[PDB]
Amino acid sequence: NLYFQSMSLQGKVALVTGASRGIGQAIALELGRLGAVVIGTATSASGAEKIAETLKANGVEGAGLVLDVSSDESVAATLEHIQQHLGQPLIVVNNADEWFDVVNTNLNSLYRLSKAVLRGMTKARWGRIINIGSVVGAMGNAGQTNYAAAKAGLEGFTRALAREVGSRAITVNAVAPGFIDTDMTRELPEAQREALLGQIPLGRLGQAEEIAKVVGFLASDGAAYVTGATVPVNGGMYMS
Amino acid sequence: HHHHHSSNLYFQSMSLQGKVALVTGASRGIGQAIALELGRLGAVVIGTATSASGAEKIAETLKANGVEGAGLVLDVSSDESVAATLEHIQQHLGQPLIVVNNAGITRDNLLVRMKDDEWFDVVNTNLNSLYRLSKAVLRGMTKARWGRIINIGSVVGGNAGQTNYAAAKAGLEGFTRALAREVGSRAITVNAVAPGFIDTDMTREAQREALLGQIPLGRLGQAEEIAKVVGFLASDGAAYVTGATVPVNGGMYMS
Amino acid sequence: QSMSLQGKVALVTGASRGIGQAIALELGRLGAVVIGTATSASGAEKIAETLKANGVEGAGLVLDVSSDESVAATLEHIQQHLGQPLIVVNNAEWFDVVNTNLNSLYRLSKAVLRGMTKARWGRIINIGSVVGAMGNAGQTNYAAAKAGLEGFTRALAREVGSRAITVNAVAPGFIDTDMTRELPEAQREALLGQIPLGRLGQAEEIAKVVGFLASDGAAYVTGATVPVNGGMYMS
Amino acid sequence: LYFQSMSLQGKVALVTGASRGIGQAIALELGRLGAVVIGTATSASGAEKIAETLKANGVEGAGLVLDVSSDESVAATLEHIQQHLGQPLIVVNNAGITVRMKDDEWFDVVNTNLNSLYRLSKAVLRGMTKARWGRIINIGSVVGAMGNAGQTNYAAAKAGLEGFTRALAREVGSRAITVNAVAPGFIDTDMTRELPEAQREALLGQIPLGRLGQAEEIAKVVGFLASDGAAYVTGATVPVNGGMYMS
Ligand SMILES: COc1ccccc1NC(=O)N1CCCc2ccccc21
Ligand SMILES: COc1ccccc1NC(=O)N1CCCc2ccccc21
Repeated sequence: NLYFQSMSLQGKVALVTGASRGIGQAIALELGRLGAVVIGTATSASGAEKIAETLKANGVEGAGLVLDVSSDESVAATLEHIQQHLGQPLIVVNNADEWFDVVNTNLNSLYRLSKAVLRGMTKARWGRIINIGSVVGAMGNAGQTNYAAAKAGLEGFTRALAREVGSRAITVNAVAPGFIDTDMTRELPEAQREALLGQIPLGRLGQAEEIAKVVGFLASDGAAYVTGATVPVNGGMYMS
Repeated sequence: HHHHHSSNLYFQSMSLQGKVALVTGASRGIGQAIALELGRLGAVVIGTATSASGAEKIAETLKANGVEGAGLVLDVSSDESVAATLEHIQQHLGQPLIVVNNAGITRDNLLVRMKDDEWFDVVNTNLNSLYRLSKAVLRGMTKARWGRIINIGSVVGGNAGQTNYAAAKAGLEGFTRALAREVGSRAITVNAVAPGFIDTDMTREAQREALLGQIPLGRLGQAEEIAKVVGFLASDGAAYVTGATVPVNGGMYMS
Repeated sequence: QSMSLQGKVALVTGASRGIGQAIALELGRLGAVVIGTATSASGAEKIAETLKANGVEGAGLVLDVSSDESVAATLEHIQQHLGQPLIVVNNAEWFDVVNTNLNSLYRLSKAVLRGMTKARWGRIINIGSVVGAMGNAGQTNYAAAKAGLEGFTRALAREVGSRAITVNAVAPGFIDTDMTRELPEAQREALLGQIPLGRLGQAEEIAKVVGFLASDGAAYVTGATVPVNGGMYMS
Repeated sequence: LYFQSMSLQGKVALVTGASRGIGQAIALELGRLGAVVIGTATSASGAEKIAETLKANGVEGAGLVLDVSSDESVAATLEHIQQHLGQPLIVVNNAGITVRMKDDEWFDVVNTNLNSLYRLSKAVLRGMTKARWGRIINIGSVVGAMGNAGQTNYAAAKAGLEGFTRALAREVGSRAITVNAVAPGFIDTDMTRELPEAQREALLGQIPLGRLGQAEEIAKVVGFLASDGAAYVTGATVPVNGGMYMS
């Protein structure tokens, strides 16, 4: 029995918002790889369709749905639709001067969705909520301001919610990417990329998959005592 | 008085692929659990203790659980003990590329040498031991261009307990982050795990029920729940995580 | 007198009692013209009375920081009759509470920034909430509010720095006020046990920090949250 | 007798590392506020310069030779101050041991520094304990280089200092001794002055205030921390960095 525990997710339903591209897509595939039934979502019908195509292409059971996390109606309706056709999602991954509005809107959406999925986790007496922070999204001071503020909001939010729902054996954690190989870093020249790399002790951009593996671990039974945590996944580049 | 006690299925969990792992403080509790989890994942595990009987218990446990490796005597406060043990491991087993520092300078170690007992002396001596051992294992990780160093914080024990616990945690976070920066370019990750209140032979002493009230999950953590995190940090999937301190405390945060 | 605020106009919200009152008096003591605010006309009148009683020039006003109209109107009133306030002190379901609070900081801060921008000088100082609430809910709400305030203050500081406007915060621990003075003896005794100084802080001890942050000597301090808690750190 | 907000009349203050820059500024600010100031250096010429400056600015006190790495130097200097001046109840630790800098240097520097804080702090606590009043104030090191090594070393030093200051504050609180820290960012020094026009202008871009801090701006904070008005502040690290936060 030493070599035999689940670190797998057979029998679980997972909702991953923002799953059509990059980090979200990678998360969807990693959870599927681990045996979950995955519902990935996008804000558009073509994005939802791409998700279903990808899942099937990689042999993952589940679906692609349209979801707008800013809308109570969209949230309520989508969950009803998942409950009827697939079951309650017990693993939920929120991937979906301006800094204030962005961060405030983001955190209101986490709260809206998190609240909505908690009834079913409460009823199962088990759950995993995992919040994905935003990747370093611009090179100057505005980028650092926005990135740091978003991270701080996410850390405080995640910690509070973890406290609120702990007695129900629901964990609530966050993953805080640094510079990841996605479309903002892809659009810098070789010289600027290598200069950014000089701030990163590992000397390379992170892969989407490297975010997904952490999320996969946080979703497992082995991470059951981890809650209210924000795991930084940034190759050693710390910016706050 | 022997100080070196060594010890057809293919398990899907064996991702640590014959890698050699050194886990200090492995005779008991969290350390023992870490040794077993790394073995479960297919590493060759060298667990250490400060005594020959502890080293023997480690070898006995490893064999009992089907893990290849050994139990050794190691004093992390001593340059000689460190140098010698590593040379011994290199000759007989290979270079350890996964290193887990769980062995902490006790209060009672300093006290026998007649240096002071205060938070300062404890934390300073502890962090000097992490540095000593970490430096020693870095030559072989540098040469392999791969490595994992993972530092285990101390479990929660009045105000003196809170002072010492909080100072130790802050030292560990700053230390781990700095060392991660220093060795990053070599694809060596350096991380920490910060336990909260964990079920060990020390805990079970009304106070229990009060303590649990500070823990959102309403229960003590299991040694195994620490070990799983350490195991993940050691994996290829945690390759972009470095300089991090993962708290494993059921939601109880004490600064 | 490097601590002089002679010639400056200061707006201190929530000034009719406790920490807010103490802040209003400390800034006046340092020579500012102080406009203190409350949510009611009788509160505004108490503020004017107190100021006069302590020899401080300024006024008491009614202000609801949850309302764009109240904010706009009050600033217009102050600008006409007193001048632009260049020192602003914000003293006035965890989710809804913290979110609403931080929306109010933003609303007011934005509003006063036009005049600080035009003067190319400013001080914004945000006061966190005091410890003295029951159980886990009290700790949850307190910790979330503190983290929001730290992140908010740091971001805003970054946004407005180039204009020589500093933005800082003060994070009180267990302070002697009308809200804590009659907490049950068991919670009070527990709180004291967690405090290395072994005493509750005074309102004045918060006010002195705010006063220093408002001075020219604190000009290179920005985006900081100064904890004022006798050594009790709660996260 | 007298009673004022920022007055340090009647207090004796020990400021280590006082012969130049931030330390010198701190010594003068405390003197300005009425303290008797003992400033220290590691050399006789540095001690001389301190006495000369104090007298030039009308501050009572002295300049002493002190090696904070040495128990004997620490013991002896405190004896000397106790005999001739009185017990120092305000103590400001600015004295840190400063192809010259890589990212591996952090350990030895920070370890040596924090051992010296502890040594000195312990030594001055007997007199503060007996007076049932005290101020210990630790000064962090200024951002000391432009690359990753500079950030590594600076961040490590800041973290050590935060943890240290907070723990010591907890240990000595019941005695009405406060223990705080000041964490400078980029301050106007010979390290910022050496660097070319392009590097200077780039550096300032990381600082929201768009300028280097002055030594005096650090000294004003220290002065406030030393006052009776800061009596409920303890275990705090006040960052003084114009909005540039690196950890
Ligand atoms: C928070 O650090 C401490 C608090 C109380 C006692 C000792 C320490 N720190 C300490 O001994 N080291 C070891 C020396 C370099 C260092 C660098 C970053 C963090 C910790 C440390
Ligand atoms: C940690 O902060 C929170 C905890 C619980 C709910 C909301 C928040 N944060 C929050 O409302 N804002 C306001 C929105 C911009 C923001 C930026 C940095 C830190 C906090 C916040």
